[PDB]
Amino acid sequence: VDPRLYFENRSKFIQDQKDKGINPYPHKFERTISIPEFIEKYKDLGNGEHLEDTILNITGRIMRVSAQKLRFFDLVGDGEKIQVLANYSFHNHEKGNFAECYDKIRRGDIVGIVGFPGKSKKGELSIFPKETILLSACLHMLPMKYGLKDTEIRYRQRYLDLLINESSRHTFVTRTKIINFLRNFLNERGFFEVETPMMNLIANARPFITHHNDLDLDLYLRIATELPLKMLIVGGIDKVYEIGKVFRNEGIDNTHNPEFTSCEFYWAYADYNDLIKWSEDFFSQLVYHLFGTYKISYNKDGPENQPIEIDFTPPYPKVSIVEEIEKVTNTILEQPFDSNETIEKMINIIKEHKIELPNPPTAAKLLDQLASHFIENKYNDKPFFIVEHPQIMSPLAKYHRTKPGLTERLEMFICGKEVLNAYTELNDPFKQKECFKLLDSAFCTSLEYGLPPTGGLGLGIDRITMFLTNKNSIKDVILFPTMRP
Amino acid sequence: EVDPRLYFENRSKFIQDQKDKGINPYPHKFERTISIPEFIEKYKDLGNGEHLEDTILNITGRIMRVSAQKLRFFDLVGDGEKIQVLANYSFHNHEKGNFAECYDKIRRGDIVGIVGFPGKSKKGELSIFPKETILLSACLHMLPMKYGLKDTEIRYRQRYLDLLINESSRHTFVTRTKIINFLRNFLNERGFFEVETPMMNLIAGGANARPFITHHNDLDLDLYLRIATELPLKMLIVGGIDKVYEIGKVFRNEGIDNTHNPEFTSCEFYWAYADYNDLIKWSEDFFSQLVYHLFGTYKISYNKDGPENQPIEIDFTPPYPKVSIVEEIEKVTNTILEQPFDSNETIEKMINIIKEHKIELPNPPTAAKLLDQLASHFIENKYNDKPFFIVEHPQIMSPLAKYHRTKPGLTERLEMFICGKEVLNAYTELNDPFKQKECFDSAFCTSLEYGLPPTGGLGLGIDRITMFLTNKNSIKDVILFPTMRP
Ligand SMILES: C[C@H]1CCC[C@H](C[C@H]2Cc3cc(O)cc(O)c3C(=O)O2)O1
Ligand SMILES: C[C@H]1CCC[C@H](C[C@H]2Cc3cc(O)cc(O)c3C(=O)O2)O1
Repeated sequence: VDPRLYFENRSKFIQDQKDKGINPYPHKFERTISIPEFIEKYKDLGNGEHLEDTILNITGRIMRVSAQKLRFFDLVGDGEKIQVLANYSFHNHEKGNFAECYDKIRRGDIVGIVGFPGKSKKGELSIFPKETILLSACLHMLPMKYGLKDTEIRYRQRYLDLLINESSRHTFVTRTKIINFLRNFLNERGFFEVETPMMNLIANARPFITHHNDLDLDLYLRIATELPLKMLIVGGIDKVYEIGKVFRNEGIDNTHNPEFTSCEFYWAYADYNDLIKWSEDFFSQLVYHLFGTYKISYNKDGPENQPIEIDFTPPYPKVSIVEEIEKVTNTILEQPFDSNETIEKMINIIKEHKIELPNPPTAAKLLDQLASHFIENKYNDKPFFIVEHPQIMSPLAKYHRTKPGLTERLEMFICGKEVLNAYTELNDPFKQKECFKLLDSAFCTSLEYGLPPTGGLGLGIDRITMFLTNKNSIKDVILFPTMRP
Repeated sequence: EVDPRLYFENRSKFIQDQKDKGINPYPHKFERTISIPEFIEKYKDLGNGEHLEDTILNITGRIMRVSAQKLRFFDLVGDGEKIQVLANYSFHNHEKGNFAECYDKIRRGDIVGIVGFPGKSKKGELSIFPKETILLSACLHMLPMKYGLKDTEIRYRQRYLDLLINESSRHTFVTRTKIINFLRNFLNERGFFEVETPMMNLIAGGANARPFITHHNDLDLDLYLRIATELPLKMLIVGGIDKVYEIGKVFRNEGIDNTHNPEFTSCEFYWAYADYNDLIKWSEDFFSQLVYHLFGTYKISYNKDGPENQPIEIDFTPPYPKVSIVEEIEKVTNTILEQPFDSNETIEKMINIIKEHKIELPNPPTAAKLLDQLASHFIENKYNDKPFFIVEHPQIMSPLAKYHRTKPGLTERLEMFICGKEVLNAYTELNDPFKQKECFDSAFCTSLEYGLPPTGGLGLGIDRITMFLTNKNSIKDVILFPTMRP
């Protein structure tokens, strides 16, 4: 019962049985059935009923072991479990002696089993092996039920987590049918999945640097998928999307990972109205798809504290950033914008409310600060859009038709943090401040080639999974989060 | 022929002159009744010269051709198909603007919204008759012709041109997407579980390929881009996901050629309680069913040589030939290599073989890479008419694969080849920690200590397969934005 000594004992076990000719790691075991299939077929039987003349070969890992004439194990696989009832009478003795063969089995051992299904004495569904073979041996003591969490090796060694905690398994299953539902959701609308370079010549933001040796160029990992997708829009693909890894060099956080999965799509002849309805539809239908209801409960502060219900029933509240800033601070900010006096105006708003006064105090920064202290968590109760950002804050999104100095842009916040960001792209090459005379330039040139009016959108899939799987950290919804050794 | 530069200038001037008149050359929203392929489908079979004059639609498109009175013709393309735009003076709504100038404004490459009614030309091909046509997004360049692209840098560098003009290219990439979709669904239907793995590992590259190196500054940690998805996936098999797979980008740093590029999409899966016979049936089934899915037949024509040159026909009808590598080498060279293997005598023997026969190039002389080289010359190009397996590689050549049951010094391993190129790689994983050579990465060797079931695993170059199914001699053709020096 000292895990190092246990490890040593089991290693020695392995070799002295290899010495007897028995191989503890056999090459192949033909599998007739899987534990869930097993359950589904045989779940309805009488209590104490055996069916002894259909012989099955089933496999799994032994997660519970209990002990002359009988042995009970708990065999698990595919996140589900059946009991293993070994009877002396049914055992095929010529394969090996009963005692010796079933004494070799320890918890965590992966075994093949030849036997017949039936339910137990009072009829818990079980398989009765005529013989039990060791497919792979576990050399370590598996941590017990609550042995992990806090742990945090759980991120380092994930397999242990997936074995012991069901919640993580369930979490990841959920993650991939979130992505599944997203991909299908898009595909059904005629969207087109593509792959875009992860190493680009030009990369404004905080990148990684990598180097190709023989091409002898230093390249940067992508901060987003946007530009080449828009170039694809220019190319005749008018509905296009990509689900892929994106990279940023900034610091790690609860909600931040250097490596995060994003879904960015571009949609021709659509503006942020169709994008908003797209968001409402997607999130509503997704939440209903998972939970059979639009209402979910999410624990923001710990598990130990009162959750908050989040209602994904559409439509979601839309808040003009500037307007409600102007209403709450009760000053008329602008007329637009960065503009000297208004700067000063904004700055004083920042000081009296004892907010950060971020430096350098340019206008965009001040607007971001103001907008987030005031607006960003205004509504927790459900996802809400922050709309019509100033176009000093958004030198991509096209100018708002009616409201000048603003953009057509929407940013969807769930539970105080950013999830979705979508805007109508600016297709006028003369109105893009970014294109300079003497890559990104390929996008500007493609822009000279007449990109149609198009709305774009991008997603937080890691964070979305966080909220839908009810987790407070991004590392819980990621299989192997990046960590320092 | 006109000069491109001042054409560009001319319509830039056009654009802001149009802005000076209050007109917006880049409108915010055009709302669309119908998309061109839907248009096509609905109205194809209208009688010649038939006209639905009560039905008014708003349709968008890009102008790819223009004819010069009171009558105008265009080719409106979108979503891969084409309708003609018949602008009749008598039909055109004059209240919005003058016919002449409104339609003298439109020139090739422009993206226009069109409000008008469907019909068919008296000559009998489908047409949209605008009562009104508005400019959505203007194109400032002449655009090239079917001459313009292939063969060219800008076919790759400016991709949108390739997709617009060539009309072959986007069929290619559609195909790539249908390949990958078909693969994902193919795996999903078998109870496989898609996952996402780190693209950045502390693990370096591998003996075969140099690593891409990057650095995370705040953790002050040197990270290496993944050369394969294998290790975390196998760790997931330890974790209780018995059928797992990932389709994603994979990074190798070696040189660039037609069949190789540094950043390529691969698909790798791991299958518990499966041995490679399951894997070969899997390979044969995937490829057979796939080729039939796309082409309606099991045989496809690929040009091993250039387009001018005679294409060979490849037959994907299973089962495919299995060729034991060492034994085949022995049979063709008519020398008995081994018994095993890296024997100084045997290494010498192999060298003598390569130089004496082929004058094929010796290399830094590892026994493994020797075997690989002789294999490369002799066996690989044997079958170009059918996809074929090179099977049972010696374990010196394959550290990860499990030992062959009945044959010493060999592994249970397959490698599938199309036209002499390496498409698919699979083997039965070696789950014994003590048998394992590396354990004498650490996280994987430790994963084995909690036990890993008998598993088998496979990986797919997607880009190459896409080449062979889309008939391309270079991988740069099936990758949307290939990497090139500017
Ligand atoms: C592509 C964008 C669109 C807006 C929401 C979301 C923002 C994104 C920012 C971001 C930055 C970072 O360094 C690490 C991360 O995990 C994230 C994230 O998940 O959310 O995804
Ligand atoms: C995952 C693997 C399995 C075997 C086929 C294929 C091999 C791979 C080799 C390879 C190496 C390299 O440095 C650059 C490349 O573009 C490729 C490739 O396309 O195919 O994919």
